[PDB]
Amino acid sequence: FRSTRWQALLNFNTQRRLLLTGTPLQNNLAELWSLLYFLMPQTVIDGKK
DNA sequence: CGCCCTGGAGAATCCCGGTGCCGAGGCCGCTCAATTGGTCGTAGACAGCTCTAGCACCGCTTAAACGCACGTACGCGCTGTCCCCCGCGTTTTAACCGCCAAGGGGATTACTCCCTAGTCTCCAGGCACGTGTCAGATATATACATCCTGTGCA
Repeated sequence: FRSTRWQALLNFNTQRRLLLTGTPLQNNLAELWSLLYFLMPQTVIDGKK
């Protein structure tokens, strides 16, 4: 989430997003919630609830 | 046989939109030195008076400025040479980010004493000034010292 290319790709003009990945990690919910953030920005910052 | 003038080509530039991005300025919260007045004592302008070097000048007395004539030699124009850095393509490194997060010491702000010096005061003495005296530079007697002249001679 703290990387620069994170916010670099967020402001582009698109009506849809498609993520192609092999597999994410099981634990470390921060990166899972991060991919969920970059999917669409409807998610709050609370992953610990 | 080889050079100015023309034409084709190429690319570097100018200028006009076109959309994302961020700090200039506005707005507010706040807050502290400017403002107003009074007090107080103090140097600056106004004469006052004085005194002293600048001013304008006159006339010897050399001394640089100048006009010119000659001249010769280096600044300059021209020419041949050659070599060194620019233009460009290919190689090689510096720096940014991603990972993966922690502290660290030094200027800042606030508080806190404490003691060196401003201010006032009086006592003393020391260097700017007047005068004594020798050093150096100056102008003049002087005892010979070198031509000139009577002058006597062989």
